[PDB]
Amino acid sequence: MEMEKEFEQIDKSGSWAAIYQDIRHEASDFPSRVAKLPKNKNRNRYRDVSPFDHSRIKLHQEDNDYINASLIKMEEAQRSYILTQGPLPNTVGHFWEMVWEQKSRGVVMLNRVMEKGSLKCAQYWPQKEEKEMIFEDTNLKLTLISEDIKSYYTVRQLELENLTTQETREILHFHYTTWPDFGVPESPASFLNFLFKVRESGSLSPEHGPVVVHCSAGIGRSGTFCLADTCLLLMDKRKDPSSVDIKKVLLEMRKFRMGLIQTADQLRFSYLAVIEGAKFIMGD
Ligand SMILES: CNCc1cccc(Cl)c1
Repeated sequence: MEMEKEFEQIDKSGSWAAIYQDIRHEASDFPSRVAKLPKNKNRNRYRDVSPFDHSRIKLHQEDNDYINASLIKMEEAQRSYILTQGPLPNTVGHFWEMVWEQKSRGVVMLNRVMEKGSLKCAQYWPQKEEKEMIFEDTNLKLTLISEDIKSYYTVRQLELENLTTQETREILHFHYTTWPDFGVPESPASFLNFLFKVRESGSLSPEHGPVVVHCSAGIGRSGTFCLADTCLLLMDKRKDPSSVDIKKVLLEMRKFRMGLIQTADQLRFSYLAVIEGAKFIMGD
């Protein structure tokens, strides 16, 4: 089945929870053996969210190459994303090592450091220009260059220096600051506005390494972001736009990381974003 009509039928039939459990049922299950090794226990924020072996990002070090991060490769859309958990106090150096080694231009952050009174990720970037961070385990320096605070999001320019070679690179930090503690946003307008800013910047384009996107577990809000981007890119591209099926795109993505889209509300929000997003692109 075009979608808006379909979205409207599910609504009157109120079957979002049913659609969603169907997706949960047919999703892929691939092994995650490296994530479960005892030497990695302190590298996983949540016991139940792990990268598959086959698609995990490997750090370039002999000691321990493990980070909780996955490469989602969308062959037809010609997009790659890295989806990862929010960094832990002991994996902040691993996080920036990955950014460096994978040649990423942008980091997308969809949570606040504290939510519902509890820490959701480490404070992994510097908050003042004159107070840089140094990650001694991986030999990296990170400096705040500028900050651009808007109503719904903040964009930061950062400088990442490899101390081993003194190469530097500009990294862009795209921080969506207004996702509610519970539920999903009422309208997708601000989230779409945020997504297009990230596109404009060049951070999603094939001349750079894959964008790194995270929330607390890296599957819920993060899944919403790459699902809405890939569906819109497929709808702009094909001969017949009505042949983009958001459930099939989601199942394809779930071959590369488990659990993408954590609730039926996130599933519904995701439809609204694509519909309204496809509405904007065509003027109507
Ligand atoms: C050239 N493609 C225009 C179009 C149609 C339907 C949806 C989108 Cl996003 C874009």
